[PDB]
Amino acid sequence: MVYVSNKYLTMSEMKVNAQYILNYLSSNGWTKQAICGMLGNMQSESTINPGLWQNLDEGNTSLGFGLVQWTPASNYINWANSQGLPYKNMDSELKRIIWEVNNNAQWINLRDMTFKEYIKSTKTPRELAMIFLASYERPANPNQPERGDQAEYWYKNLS
Ligand SMILES: CC(=O)N[C@@H]1[C@@H](O)[C@H](O[C@@H]2O[C@H](CO)[C@@H](O[C@@H]3O[C@H](CO)[C@@H](O)[C@H](O)[C@H]3NC(C)=O)[C@H](O)[C@H]2NC(C)=O)[C@@H](CO)O[C@H]1O
Repeated sequence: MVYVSNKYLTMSEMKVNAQYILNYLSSNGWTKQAICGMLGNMQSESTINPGLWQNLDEGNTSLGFGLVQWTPASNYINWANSQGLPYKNMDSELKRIIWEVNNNAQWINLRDMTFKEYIKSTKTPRELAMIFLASYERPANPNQPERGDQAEYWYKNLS
């Protein structure tokens, strides 16, 4: 059970999606800390909603889409379509992220941590949140310390 829509999720809805992501990525070798660091980012990017377009502007593939706001959305949608995966889909977006770690895509090593190091890390959810922000997401505004608060929130409130 996941929420997938072009709408901002409430805290209760985010919690359903966040637990799902943690279970999925744990089976693929990620630590809870690394997952929560990423979740703290996804909350700011999309309210952890695989269906969400930047500005709620549905169909604008030049802008952000999905959990992490792939920008341009075509960076992800092109891949899903080429891979025969439905683009508007939780698992499809998690598969992209796994694909990125395996092929060293998306990540720029600005904090002397590689993507492969990140996913195995037991640094705090706040620190990993800030690393994922700087290395993977890289939005026009880099000052979003709330992503670390959010990471810790998910670390505390999920299993
Ligand atoms: C208005 C705004 O902030 N929009 C946000 C997007 O900027 C942000 O997506 C990220 O955008 C940056 C800058 O375009 C991307 O980094 C660039 O990536 C290319 C590789 O294709 C590289 O050549 C550049 O060096 C690099 N620039 C910088 C400054 O790092 C980055 O890949 C985008 N991130 C993702 C996940 O696609 C998204 C996500 O934070 O949010 C929009 O709101």
